[PDB]
Amino acid sequence: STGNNTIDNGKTVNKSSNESN
Amino acid sequence: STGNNTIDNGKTVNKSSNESN
Repeated sequence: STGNNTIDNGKTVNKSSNESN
Repeated sequence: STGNNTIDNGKTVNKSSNESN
C-alpha cells in the first residue's frame, strides 16, 4: 500500500519423487 | 495486481539420475 495499493498472490506445487537401490 | 494486473505461471521438470560403485 502506498500513500495504487498493489496486491499479489502466488502458489507453487512441487512434488519430487525419488528412489535409490 | 496494481491499483495492469500481471499474472505468470511456471513449470520446471528436473530429473537427475546417478550411480556410483
